[PDB]
Amino acid sequence: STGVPADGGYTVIPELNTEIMRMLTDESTMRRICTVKKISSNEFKQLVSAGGATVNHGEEGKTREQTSTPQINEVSIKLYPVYAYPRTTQEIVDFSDVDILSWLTGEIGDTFTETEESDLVVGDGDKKAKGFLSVPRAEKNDKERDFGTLQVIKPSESLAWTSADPLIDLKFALRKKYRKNAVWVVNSTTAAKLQKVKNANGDYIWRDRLQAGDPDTLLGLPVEYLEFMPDNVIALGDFKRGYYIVDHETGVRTRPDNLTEPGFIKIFTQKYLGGGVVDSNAIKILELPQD
Amino acid sequence: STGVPADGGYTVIPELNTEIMRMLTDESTMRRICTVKKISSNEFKQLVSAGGATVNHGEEGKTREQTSTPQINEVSIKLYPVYAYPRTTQEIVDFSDVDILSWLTGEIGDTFTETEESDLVVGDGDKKAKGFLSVPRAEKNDKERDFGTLQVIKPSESLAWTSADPLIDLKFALRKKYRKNAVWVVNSTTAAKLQKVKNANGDYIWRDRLQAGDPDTLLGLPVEYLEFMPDNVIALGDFKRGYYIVDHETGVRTRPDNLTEPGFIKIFTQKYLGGGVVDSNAIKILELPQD
Amino acid sequence: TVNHGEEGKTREQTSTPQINEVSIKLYPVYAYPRTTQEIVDFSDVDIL
Amino acid sequence: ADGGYTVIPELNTEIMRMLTDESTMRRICTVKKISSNEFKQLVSAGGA
Repeated sequence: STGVPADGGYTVIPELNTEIMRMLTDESTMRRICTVKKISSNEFKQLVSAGGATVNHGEEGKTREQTSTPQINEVSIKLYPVYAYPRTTQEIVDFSDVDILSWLTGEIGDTFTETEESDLVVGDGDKKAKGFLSVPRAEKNDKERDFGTLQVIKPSESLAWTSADPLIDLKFALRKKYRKNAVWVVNSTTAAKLQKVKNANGDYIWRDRLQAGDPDTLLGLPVEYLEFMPDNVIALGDFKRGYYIVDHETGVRTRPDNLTEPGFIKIFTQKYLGGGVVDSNAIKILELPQD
Repeated sequence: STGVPADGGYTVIPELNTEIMRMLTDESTMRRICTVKKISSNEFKQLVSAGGATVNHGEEGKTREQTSTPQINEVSIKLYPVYAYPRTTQEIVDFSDVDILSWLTGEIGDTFTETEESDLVVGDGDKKAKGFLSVPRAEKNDKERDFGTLQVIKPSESLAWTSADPLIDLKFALRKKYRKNAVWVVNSTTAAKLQKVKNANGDYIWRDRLQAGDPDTLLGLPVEYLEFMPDNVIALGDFKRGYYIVDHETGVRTRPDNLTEPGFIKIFTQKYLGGGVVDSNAIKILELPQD
Repeated sequence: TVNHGEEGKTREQTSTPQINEVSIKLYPVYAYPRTTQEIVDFSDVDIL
Repeated sequence: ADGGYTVIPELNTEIMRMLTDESTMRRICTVKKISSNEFKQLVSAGGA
């Protein structure tokens, strides 16, 4: 029996699945909702015209006066090296059936996706991608607010977690231009807190109004959750326009660096991540008081 | 008339439908929601990387420090013989129009599906598949909780059967990684109790919000019910990743064993069932107090 | 049923599943309307 | 933990069998291939 090792138990080898299960794998929602511009430079300058172009509605037989020429703004999204430098022993890389080189590159790529969802959201911008939350916020409309700052809605705790008013405010803070292809961005804990909001009567506001085949939505817009957001913080926008993820044209470049310290192979797999707010009017932030 | 046996009543034979109706037949929801890995071994080792890979967000002109190499975990899913050994009389197997060999193999296959839904859920693991419920549970988040243990949510009886808070907690305990292809797992009695939850006002929380063509869902995710769950226990996860059903490469192997005791044919039809939690972060358990 | 046998244990007898009989008997459901031959002949809408 | 489970031990399929002692007796002694249970060799016991 297999229970006794000596009685034919050593013969039975455990069939190790050669494909290691990468627990932390996820399709990068940042790279899907936001545009990806492969570039070859340290800094990427997208030109974002603020506006100001006007018409005077001229009459038949009136001198056509000068109209104001529209303005342009600079968004200087600088790329920075996001890297991981694990020093695997050459022993494992040789003594293996599950391919440690490919497995570790996959793990570090998943780590890159995680740190993209971290830097492109919360990332302060200190030699890394400046997340839209780290971008300074201003509670003003698109006409009054300065460019490069996001409209933030900050209601009181009363109507914050009791009613849909903050989220409706967040939805219609966006213009139709962005609401056509907008998407919600909520933390999982903040999402749970949102689904639990109950008015003075007691009924839920967001009454799980979905079908089986429906993707998770909120006020008629899809919700791509980002796990690295701070608690009780929400975002919403046309992140295709709203945010630029500037990857370098080389992308992930995994030199194994086997000669630096023999007996060890050190996968470097550095990538150049950049991120920035583009069309600051295309993303809206909603801060909610902590319960 | 047919009423009197002698007056042409013996001529009328009852047309026995040669296809026996197997009452207990059901498409195995376990084998569909969970992955099936046909294997040739006593033990199946899937490698489940816990994580821990990090990046330091290096600057331009800074020495690139060492990052922590990610970890791997072992899930030792051992296969065990699940069998049934019915001793049919050779008399019936010969004296029959409905094929008793095929009918009995179908009945024992349905029994195997039932005992899969039992072992892969509640099964303690004593020389059988260890169900995800029998796997030890811990009320902690994915970061703090030990691997190989499932996040269990245990609210008080007040908000358990009055509000959707436990189920929303269960939904967003999963990460987006799993919520993309997640599925609910509820007992039929527990499902009925869930559909009956009514807040302090009296209105139902889950207001049968479905269409005719919609599969039964809950918080925007499908619900594949398992009948062998304990009362007032719920599960939810990406069971493709969350649970591994390790069948042996031979599968069901039905030797009829006609020589062991003549006058009797003893279908053995043993299979090697194994089951285990894989990505303990991909399944979430919700315990609710008994009413 | 299954006994969930171990490695190195005698495989005990499991209970053979049962069968039930549902004797669905057919019976004559009929209607015997006596239409006049007059209408069946004198008609444009086909009475038959 | 960190890549040690990765290392499967390469177990050899063909098990080496203990080398037995060359079947000495049936080389030495005379071997008979009978179709019965008994072989009965009549021998001269002397006494003449």
